[PDB]
Amino acid sequence: STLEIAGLVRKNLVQFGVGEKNGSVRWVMNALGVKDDWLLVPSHAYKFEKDYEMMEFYFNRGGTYYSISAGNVVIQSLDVGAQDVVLMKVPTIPKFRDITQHFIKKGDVPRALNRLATLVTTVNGTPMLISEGPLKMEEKATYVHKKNDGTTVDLTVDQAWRGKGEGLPGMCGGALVSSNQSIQNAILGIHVAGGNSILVAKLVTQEMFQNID
Ligand SMILES: *CC(=O)N[C@H](C(=O)N[C@@H](Cc1ccccc1)C(N)=O)C(C)C
Repeated sequence: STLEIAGLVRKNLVQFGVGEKNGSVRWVMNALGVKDDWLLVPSHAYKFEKDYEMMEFYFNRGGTYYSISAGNVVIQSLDVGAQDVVLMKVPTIPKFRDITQHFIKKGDVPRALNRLATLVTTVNGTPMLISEGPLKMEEKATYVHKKNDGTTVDLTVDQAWRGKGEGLPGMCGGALVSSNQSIQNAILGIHVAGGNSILVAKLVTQEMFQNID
């Protein structure tokens, strides 16, 4: 069921933020733990930050804020090319139950298309279940996002799910869960962009997780 997989996801979902070691943490979005001390994180969560010298990355896992210096982080790529979502290790993080196998197999991708799906996320504290779909897919495209005073955010994302939907900023980093019960309501990828009633998630497959250990 969708709920069952939403279940697994919620337990592994954390808030991701940036801040100085002894300063205010600025929560930017979500990150999803996948096993051990490894999480999936949209590169956009820190990629436009200015100062890496004194930037710690924060993860809120059960009301406690665990952290690691950007200078000390071990970051692993999911596949070749682009890199909009990476794998990050946070050695002091309370370990996640391995949900790697709930991730869709590359050859199963066509089974998620043209079905609805559910974006399982958080908006400051509050977890939500946002309906989307039916899902489309694009090898390459440039997508609209949120920032209203100096510069908007359009993102060229490769291998991306796109689903009609209405969301809110802060949703990025949440996981997309297929309603297709024949592929076990597989996690399809990570939400990376939301604008114009379209929701975009980078595809993340079971296979990409072979490159961590
Ligand atoms: C797509 C996305 O997540 N955008 C970010 C955003 O606007 N975040 C929220 C705050 C937040 C933090 C942690 C968990 C959920 C929500 C916000 N209204 O600033 C953006 C920072 C890229």
